[PDB]
Amino acid sequence: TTGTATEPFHGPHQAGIATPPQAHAVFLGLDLRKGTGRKELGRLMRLLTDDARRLTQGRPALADPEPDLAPLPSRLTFTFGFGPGLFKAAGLEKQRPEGLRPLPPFKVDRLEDRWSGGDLLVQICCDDPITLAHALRMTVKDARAFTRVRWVQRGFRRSPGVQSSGATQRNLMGQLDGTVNPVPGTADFDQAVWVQDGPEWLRGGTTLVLRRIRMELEKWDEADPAGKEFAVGRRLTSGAPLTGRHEHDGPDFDAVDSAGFPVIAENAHIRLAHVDSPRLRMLRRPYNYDEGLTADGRSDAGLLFAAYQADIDRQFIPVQRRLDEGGDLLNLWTTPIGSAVFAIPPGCDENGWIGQGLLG
Amino acid sequence: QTTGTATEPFHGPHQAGIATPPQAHAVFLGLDLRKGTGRKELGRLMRLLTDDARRLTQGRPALADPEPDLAPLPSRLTFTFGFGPGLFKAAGLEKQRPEGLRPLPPFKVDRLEDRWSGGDLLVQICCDDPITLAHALRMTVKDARAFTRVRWVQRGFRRSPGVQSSGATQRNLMGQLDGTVNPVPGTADFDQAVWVQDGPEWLRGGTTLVLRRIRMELEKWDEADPAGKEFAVGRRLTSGAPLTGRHEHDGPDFDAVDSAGFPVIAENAHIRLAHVDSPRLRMLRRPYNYDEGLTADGRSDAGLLFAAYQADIDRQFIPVQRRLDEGGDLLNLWTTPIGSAVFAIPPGCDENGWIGQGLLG
Ligand code: HEM
Ligand code: HEM
Repeated sequence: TTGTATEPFHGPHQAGIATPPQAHAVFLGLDLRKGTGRKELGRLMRLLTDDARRLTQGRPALADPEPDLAPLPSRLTFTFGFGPGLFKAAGLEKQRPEGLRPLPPFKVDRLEDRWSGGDLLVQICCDDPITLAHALRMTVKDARAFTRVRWVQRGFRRSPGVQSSGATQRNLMGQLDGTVNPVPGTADFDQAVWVQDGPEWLRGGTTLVLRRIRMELEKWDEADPAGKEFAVGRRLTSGAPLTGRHEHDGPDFDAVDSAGFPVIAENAHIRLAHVDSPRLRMLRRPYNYDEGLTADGRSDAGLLFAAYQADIDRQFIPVQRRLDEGGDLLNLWTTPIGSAVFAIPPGCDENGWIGQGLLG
Repeated sequence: QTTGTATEPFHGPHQAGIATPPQAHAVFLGLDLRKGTGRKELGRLMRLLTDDARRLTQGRPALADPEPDLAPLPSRLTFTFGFGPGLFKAAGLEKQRPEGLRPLPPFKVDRLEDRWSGGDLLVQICCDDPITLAHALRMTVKDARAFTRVRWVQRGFRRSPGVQSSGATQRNLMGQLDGTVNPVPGTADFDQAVWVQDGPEWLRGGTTLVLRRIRMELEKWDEADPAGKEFAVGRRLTSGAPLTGRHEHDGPDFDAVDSAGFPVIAENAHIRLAHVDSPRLRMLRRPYNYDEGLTADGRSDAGLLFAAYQADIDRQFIPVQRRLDEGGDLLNLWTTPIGSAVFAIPPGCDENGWIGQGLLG
């Protein structure tokens, strides 16, 4: 049984980033109350740090309302992120990374305030949804005095044990999603993900772009099946690029067909999204969402697109701009409806707290 | 075999999803019939839904599946179909409606909402994997959409597969072990309690389902005295033992008194008011937990999808629910029914039949 497994909470980095993605996630987006300044932010982060320090190791939080739900931690992780408004309220505008600001507008955007923005992120991931529900309850108990809930975004992947560790999993459009990604334990991953420039407090942390993207599954089902593969540039069942045979073959963007036209379309998703230099890649760590049905049977489902990178301006915005300006074929069936950005501090040890180097 | 490749048989004398040890995830899909959906249309629908379930539960794509790659990894997927009271009117088969198939009478604790209540047709889908479940739900809707409107969709969860040993009792979102006293599948008392053997012929080998969405007032629960929380139920939180005993499965001693001469298990303790002596009159509780979103000041929207299966609602559910209500169950201070629905669940089918054929055929 796997309920007893844990992920380390202490370290140079926060967990939940390089951690192989767990089956369940909640992204909790918080807005600061009017009186919540730097002093209050420190009191809040010390509370939340200790909650996570205990719950992730299967121990009840201080003042835990339901201690019996804290055993079976099931690889629970907490990742805390600071939005642009956090630096304003703390009086630390000098410490805000230049690129930490709301993303520029893109033509595909249909963004809603109720899924965008936020001053404080608590990302909670877990292989078990009861442990996750309890961890969310404790977080809100300790954050209530300082913050309002702006949004809560719940997502899922495969249950633990359904697929072998590391195997690519499918999204709700049926596509293998995650083939091209930096790999933890390599020098390229560290360069792509962990901050080493900019303000000193953020070194060893990262940045997160969180976009709620709706899937138009009505239109998608009507779509030509060959057209669906052409829009991505990979086959549905195998995940292979249209130029190859296996999932992990390298897409050949110079290949043309017997008529002279590119095998992978000039506006195929993976052509527009691709970056040559592995150290400029973003870490994609997405979750799926599925939420209820209209009377006439229309789904409300999509992707919680979570991208981690050392530099938003150098690693996320150029890709998103190419998808938009290049007219990504996948845009016919996907729609961004929420967008938020966060600076994720480095980790801490037993005698520290998350954000201490910024707020202390 | 893995958690993803494991299957549950679809064919049998009974529908799966009842005696099946509860899987990690569930969705209860509640449907209303459209105006033109009569007996003929219901037969076409039930044949479509049966064949989709027959395929998907075994890891094969449904007929005309728009996302066939999501159908492998069935992860113990089961479907359970149920017929609400309004179904028999639309089919012209009022004579075949069981006397006891009707909306529950009102109870003082009820704060029922229409958006969580009623329904002509139930599709209960359970699965160890949420992606497989999501795909199965979409295939169900794809085939039912022409004949029905969606009245509600209620999603719930238990522990992930492999988190606890199988058969071990699991906790609810109040932290309580939930499911200790239950008919055990594969026993004679289970068959007597669950499977219908009287009434209209088509329902023999089926059961009845009471589905109640019960909100947990977790703000009040947190402020509650911890001794009072155990006292309200009659069992200890950590061990799950009755207050009169030491281990989870010890029989509660309803005659024991404390040093003051008062019952150790209170007169209005949940397990005292809910208890029935005859094991063959017990209900099968197969609940799921739900947790859906937060107010701006951090108040939870969480509770229990209370799913009770029994041969006879009038003999096995209503008297218990009435004792809880009139007896003033201490647990009522922290729980609120906000939805209620009742369904007749037909017997199973074979490789050539379809669910409901004995009624709609
Ligand atoms: C619902 C929305 C989206 C869906 C369904 C989707 C789907 C996919 C699929 C199927 C692949 C190919 C397999 C893989 O390598 O993971 C892929 C690759 C990729 N996607 Fe997306 N994607 C979405 C949104 C985005 C967005 C908004 C970005 C913004 C930067 C993005 C960036 C990438 C990148 C960088 C790759 C790897 C490309 C390569 O170098 O081969 N995706 N996506
Ligand atoms: C959110 C609402 C409810 C909660 C949290 C809850 C909780 C519990 C708990 C902790 C137990 C003891 C452990 C066990 O045997 O499972 C129990 C037992 C039981 N509950 Fe509930 N319950 C709820 C609603 C109901 C309702 C509405 C009924 C209506 C029939 C019911 C019927 C029973 C029965 C029959 C037992 C077994 C009692 C025995 O014979 O020992 N429960 N419940």
